[PDB]
Amino acid sequence: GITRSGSELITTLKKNTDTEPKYTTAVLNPSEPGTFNQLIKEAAQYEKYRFTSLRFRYSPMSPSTTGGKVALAFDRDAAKPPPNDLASLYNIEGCV
Amino acid sequence: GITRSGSELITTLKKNTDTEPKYTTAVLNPSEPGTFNQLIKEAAQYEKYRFTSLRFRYSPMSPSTTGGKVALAFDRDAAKPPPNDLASLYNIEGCVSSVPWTGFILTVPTDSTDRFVADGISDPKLVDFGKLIMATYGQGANDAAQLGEVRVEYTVQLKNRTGSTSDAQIGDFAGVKDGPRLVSWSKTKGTAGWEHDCHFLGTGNFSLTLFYEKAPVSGLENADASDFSVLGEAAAGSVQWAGVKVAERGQGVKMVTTEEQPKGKWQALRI
Amino acid sequence: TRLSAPVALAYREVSTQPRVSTARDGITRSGSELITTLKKNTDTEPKYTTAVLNPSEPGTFNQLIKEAAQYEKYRFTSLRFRYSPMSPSTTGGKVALAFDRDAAKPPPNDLASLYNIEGCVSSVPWTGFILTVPTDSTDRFVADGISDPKLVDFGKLIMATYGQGANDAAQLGEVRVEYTVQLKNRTGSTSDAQIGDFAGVKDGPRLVSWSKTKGTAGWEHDCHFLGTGNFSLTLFYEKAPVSGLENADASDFSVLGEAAAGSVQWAGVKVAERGQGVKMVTTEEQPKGKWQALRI
Amino acid sequence: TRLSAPVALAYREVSTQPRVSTARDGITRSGSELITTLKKNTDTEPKYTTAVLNPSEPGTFNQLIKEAAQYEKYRFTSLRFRYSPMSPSTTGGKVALAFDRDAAKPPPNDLASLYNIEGCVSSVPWTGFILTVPTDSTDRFVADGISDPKLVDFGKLIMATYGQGANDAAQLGEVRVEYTVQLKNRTGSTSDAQIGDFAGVKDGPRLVSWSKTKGTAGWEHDCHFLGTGNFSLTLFYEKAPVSGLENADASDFSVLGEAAAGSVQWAGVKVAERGQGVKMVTTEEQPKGKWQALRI
Repeated sequence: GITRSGSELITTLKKNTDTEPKYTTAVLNPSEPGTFNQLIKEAAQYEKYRFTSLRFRYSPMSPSTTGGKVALAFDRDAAKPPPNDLASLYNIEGCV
Repeated sequence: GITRSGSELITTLKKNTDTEPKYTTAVLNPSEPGTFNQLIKEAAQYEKYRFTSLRFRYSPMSPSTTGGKVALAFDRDAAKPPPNDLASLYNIEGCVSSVPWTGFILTVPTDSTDRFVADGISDPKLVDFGKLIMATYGQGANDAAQLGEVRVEYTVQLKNRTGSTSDAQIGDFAGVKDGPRLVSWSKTKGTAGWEHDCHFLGTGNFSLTLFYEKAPVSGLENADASDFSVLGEAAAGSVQWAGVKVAERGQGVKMVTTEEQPKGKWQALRI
Repeated sequence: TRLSAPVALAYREVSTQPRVSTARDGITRSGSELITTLKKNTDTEPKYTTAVLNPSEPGTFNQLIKEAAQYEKYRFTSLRFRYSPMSPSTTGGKVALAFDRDAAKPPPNDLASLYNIEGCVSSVPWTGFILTVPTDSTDRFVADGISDPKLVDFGKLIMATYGQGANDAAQLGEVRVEYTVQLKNRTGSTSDAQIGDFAGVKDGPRLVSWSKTKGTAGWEHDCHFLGTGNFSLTLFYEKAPVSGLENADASDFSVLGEAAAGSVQWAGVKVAERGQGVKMVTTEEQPKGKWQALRI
Repeated sequence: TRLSAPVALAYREVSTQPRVSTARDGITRSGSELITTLKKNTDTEPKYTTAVLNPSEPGTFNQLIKEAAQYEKYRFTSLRFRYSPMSPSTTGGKVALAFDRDAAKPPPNDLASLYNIEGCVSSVPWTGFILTVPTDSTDRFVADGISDPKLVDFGKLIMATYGQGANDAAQLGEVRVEYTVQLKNRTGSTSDAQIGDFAGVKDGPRLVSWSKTKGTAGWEHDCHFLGTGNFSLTLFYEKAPVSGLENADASDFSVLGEAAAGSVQWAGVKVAERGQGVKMVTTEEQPKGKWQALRI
């Protein structure tokens, strides 16, 4: 048994001129290179996990004169394709 | 902060058929590849530690008809060289010895001070918690090849946190080296020319990649490694990729250039 | 009735903690040390290995030597030797421990005489036994130079092995002292580095024992080391010798120096078994010079 | 009211008995030692004499060094220095004792700074005073080689004298330690003979401190001896030096050897006051060789 806490960096979002959302997903498993860059090394030594706590912080980097929007949502199914319209995106529980 | 108890295999002691006892040491630091094979990965991401509980175990592997003895002592000064005579070893505090065919334990009292995870260039008296001394002596020619295995059952408290240290030890021929201390090079002039040979401080399957700016005298060659297989091509401006299996510390490979400090680059990994 | 025989016996040895204390006249130190490991002897007659019982004796004591350098007299209030087997139960021969109260008399020459010594115990190599020697109430001077061993030394332990087969364990066991000494008086701390010339002068702990032997090339002086460990030996020749320092039967001998008039050598000898040493050759019996043994 | 002034004060000093005892982790040794005797200084500015507080320091401790050679860590549970006057009441000037918790910082340069040190006591040369230094609960490694003094040394005592007249007592007093150390851990007895090359390597008790200084003839290496007593110094030159060993400011210096490639010298230096030493000259900065200091 072991309990660890961390704060990784998933990715940096990019501008999208088109008014339709452009999605970029990130599967949430400890042994996922796309999501975790440091937890993978210690997850390779274990074969089970349980996320006691979990949060996703968006830290702005753009000037104050940039429009558009940025949305973070959590889909409890890791195989479902990302939604195809804004309404479906906002229907996801907890989307902010 | 993170507490990580566990148990790991340091090495397996081997027959000492000669008369002088043989001493093998393993510095007790979480970043030492000689003693740790799994806690090193976790300690790469932390820059402080404290051994809440430490203890060593000897598991027999030899027949019941094996002579000689094996000893296990802990020295709190990681800088001191290994003892020179058996009496001094047996004078160390808490030194436990027994016949090879029976197992024993050695509990190490631990203090409540924090030390920086080793970087390889700092004073051992400042970073390391101590070292372990394993002695084997008094074995005849009819004894088994292997006597037993030494293991460490610990409980460490890694503190703070930082950027993960590189898993591969990149370096440069006769120059700078970065990453975990997996290998160490040495040079000795010879008939053909300057001979550069590396020694693997850890035990396991490695992967050594090399790059020659100028054509060397000879390519990678087994020196005393258990297994070996090169898949490159020695030549000017080429790279040689090799896989070396190490059973005991100090085994490695070699090369020849005839030019001291040749221009190139090497990479070591524990696959 | 029935009495079984194991394949082997395992003794667990843990380094205990010395018990030091202060008395009216001095201190009373108790502890345990390791003398040596007995080796196989595939011959009927015994082969001996001696260890003089006296604090400040590097061969016998390793830690009590330092604590006895600050004191002048001693009295072994209780000492006792123990044997730990490390050989299977299929090893023949025997192991004998005896305590000779005269520290100069050479070990006996035949097995019959070895058993006449009072208190001589013995047993099979694969079992442990203890030899406890009665002590007395006489104070003796800690060894400091060339003096009669009858006057300073308390005694001498004798360890013998014999009767082992050809295909037997290389080493049979190891002896271990268990003393309780009474150090008395006090003095300025004394250095530990035997120093003396070739005319029979010695000043310090007994680390070396020279021995002349006439030869065709010249008188050969053999520097036998009583202990086992790493030593250094500086020599100063007043007259040019036949040869410098050479490795006689020791292990890992290295010398930095030259042989000539007024020259000085410096040999880092290393000893794996008590008795090994180096040698030198000169044309002059009892040559003029100096030497200095140290435990480095 | 009235307060008389004697012609002189007599302190009776009797060598007490060290109190050794055994604890769970090690031993607890109490005792008293003599550091040095202060000398007259007929100048307004101070003249300093330092003594590093650490067991296995030959300059400071004479008997605790031997008892600390068997142990690895220490903790001064209680230490305190005392001053015994041996000068009449007609001597001017002053005597100052201070304890610098940093063992590498050089002694101050002016009297004003000397009095800013915490705990700095002082008095007239003809009366006795005690400086008691608060201790802590941190274990430190007994000195074993070249290491940062911040990490191993507990501190450094500083003794200063100044303001004495021309026709005053030659020596004013003498300092005396009174410690209670807690030695812990344990290890095979370590030899007492500093050994190291000229590249900055040292292994053993701090008996010597080399110091380069560029000169017209070549780089001069001065072998300053931190203690006071009889020493021996073996040197090995790999390359022929400009000159061998010469007496710089010590007393009774004698050397048996020659200066040349591969040659070895052997100097029995004698020191009457801490800091005296010998010297040698070479044309190569950081020369290749070895040296070995010993207390013989």
